[PDB]
Amino acid sequence: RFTTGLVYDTLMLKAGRIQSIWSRLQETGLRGKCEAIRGRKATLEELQTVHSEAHTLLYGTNPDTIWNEVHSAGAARLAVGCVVELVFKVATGELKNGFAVVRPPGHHAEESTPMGFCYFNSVAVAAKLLQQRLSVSKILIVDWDVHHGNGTQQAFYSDPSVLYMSLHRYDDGNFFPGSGAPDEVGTGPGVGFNVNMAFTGGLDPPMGDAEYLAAFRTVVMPIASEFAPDVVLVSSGFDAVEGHPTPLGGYNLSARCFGYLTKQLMGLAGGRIVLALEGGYDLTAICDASEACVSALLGNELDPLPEKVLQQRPNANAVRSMEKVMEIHSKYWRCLQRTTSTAGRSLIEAQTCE
Ligand SMILES: O=C(NO)c1ccc(C(=O)N2CCn3c(-c4ccccc4)cnc3C2)s1
Ligand SMILES: [K+]
Ligand SMILES: [K+]
Ligand SMILES: [Zn+2]
Repeated sequence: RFTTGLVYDTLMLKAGRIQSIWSRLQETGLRGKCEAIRGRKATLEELQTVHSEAHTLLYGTNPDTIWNEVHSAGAARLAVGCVVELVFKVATGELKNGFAVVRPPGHHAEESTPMGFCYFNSVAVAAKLLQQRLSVSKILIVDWDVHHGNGTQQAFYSDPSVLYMSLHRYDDGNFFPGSGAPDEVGTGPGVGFNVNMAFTGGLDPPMGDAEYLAAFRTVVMPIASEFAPDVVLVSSGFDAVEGHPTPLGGYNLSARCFGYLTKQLMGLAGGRIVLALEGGYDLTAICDASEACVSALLGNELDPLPEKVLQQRPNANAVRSMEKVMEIHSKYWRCLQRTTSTAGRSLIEAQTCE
C-alpha cells in the first residue's frame, strides 16, 4: 500500500514517551491506516557518514547506574537505522510519507561529541545516505524542535545541496544549546543555505501559534519553495508545544498547529516528507502533536484553528526576530529581495491581501 509509514521498535525502550505516542496512534486508529515497517541497527559505516570513527567505535559497539547510558547508546544506534530505513522507503516511492517514533533525540550530537541526550544525529545520517546512495540533488531539513539543531547545522555547514532551517528559542545565546544566531548563514559553497529562524526577546510574551505560523508564511516556506527540494526531512521535536515549563521548554504552541505545519511542508517535493521525533517531554503534548502530524500525513481533514489564533497578529519580539532573519537572508534569496516586510500581520490579514 502506498501510504503513510511509521517506524517503531520496543528494543529502544528503557509508560515512556515513544510508548505513549505509539499507544495514542493505536487507540486513535491512525496506526491502522498506516503501514508499520521493520527496523534495524544502523551500520558502523552508516554512522560514519556524520560522525568520526573514534566516536562510532566508542558509542556504537555492543560490549539507575552507568549501564543506563550504555543502553541509551544502543537505542540511539537503532534509532538511526529506523530513520534511515523509513527515509529510503519514502524516497524511493515504496511509501508516500512517514513518521519515526524513535528515541533518543539526535540533532544535538556533533561530529565526535555526544550532547543534549543525543548520541547519533539520525536525521543527518539519513540525509547523508540519500546523497551518496540515491544521488538526491536537494534535501530540505526543517528542524522545529524548540532547541537549535547544532549537530545538524554542523553536518552540512558547507554543502549547498542540503537547505537546513531551524525554528528555535535563541534569546541572544542565553538558551540551550547556545548556538544558532541568525547571523550564521553557512560557509564556503553553502553560504545562504543555512537559515536560523532564531527567536529573541524571552517570554514576554511566550511565542505561540501565530508567531510560528507567521514565521512559516514569511521565512520557512518562501525559501523552501524557491529552493524546491527532492526530499524533506523534519527534525520533528515537540518541546515548543504548551506544557513544557520555562527552562526545558518555554513556548505555547498547540499540537493542532504542528498538523498545519506538516500540511504546509507537504506542499514541497511531491509530498516526499518524513518526520522524526526529537524533543518534547510532556506526555499529553507529544501524544497530541503526534496525533495531529500523522493525521495530516494521511491527508485527513484537519481540525480548524481557533478563529482567535487565525486573527491574532504576532508579538513584537517575534516580528523583530523575523525581520532580522529576513533582512540577513534577503542577501541570498530572491523571495526576500523583492518585497517589503509584512511579518506584523495576522494570517487572516495576510490572506485578505493576496
Ligand atoms: O530537548 C532536548 N533535546 O531534545 C534537550 C537537551 C538538552 C536540554 C537542556 O536544556 N539541558 C539543560 C538543562 N539540563 C539539566 C538540568 C539540571 C539541573 C537543573 C535544570 C536542568 C539537566 N540536563 C539538562 C540539559 S533540553
Ligand atoms: K548548509
Ligand atoms: K530547531
Ligand atoms: Zn528539545
